Amino acid sequence: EVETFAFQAEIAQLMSLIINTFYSNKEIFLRELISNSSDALDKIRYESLTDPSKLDSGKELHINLIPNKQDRTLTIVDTGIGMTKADLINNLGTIAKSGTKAFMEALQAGADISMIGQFGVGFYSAYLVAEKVTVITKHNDDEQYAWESSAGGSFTVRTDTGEPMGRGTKVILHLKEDQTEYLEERRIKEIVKKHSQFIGYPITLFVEK
Ligand SMILES: NC(=S)Nc1ccc(F)c(Cl)c1
Repeated sequence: EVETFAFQAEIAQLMSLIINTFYSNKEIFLRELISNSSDALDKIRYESLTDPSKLDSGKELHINLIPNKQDRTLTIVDTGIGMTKADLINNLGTIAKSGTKAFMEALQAGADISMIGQFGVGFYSAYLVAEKVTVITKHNDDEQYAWESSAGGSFTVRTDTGEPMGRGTKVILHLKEDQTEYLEERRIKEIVKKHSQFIGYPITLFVEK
């Protein structure tokens, strides 16, 4: 049972700008997604200080990057706090409503796309390299959910029937045909070292077989 929702007007406007604007420095998408994973890990880590049972769904706090050349997908897995259904449908879109508006004003005052993280809406930079984004997420207080969008102004949410993750968020980037360089091992390593060297959680790059 799949529910279809319309993006908020400002968010849909940002996604169209991110997809249609000529901008060559696309690698920053990884910095933003990794930074988002780091925030989610900070959150579950801080909650576990006063409530250790919040880690019963998984003690390890890490970030995995999983390129897949046959499916042309790049997956970023974190064991962070995860997202509830209300987050996927309401709360995150409400918070991003104002950050998108501010980011758009700045883009006309001289700012460029690489500053998107300063407005809390870095997640949508995924559409620099992806034609479709799938998010599998599990929060301690909710069921496992699957969020998906190919832009166009709508997204879908459904309960995920696949493999249980215990706790965290899986971001699956279905890459555009011309962005397969982000599936190469030495390219991902160069980007992580350049932009995410100081992330305070272990980042593991799965090599393919
Ligand atoms: N940084 C932001 S606004 N992230 C975000 C918003 C809505 C979503 F459904 C997902 Cl998966 C992520």
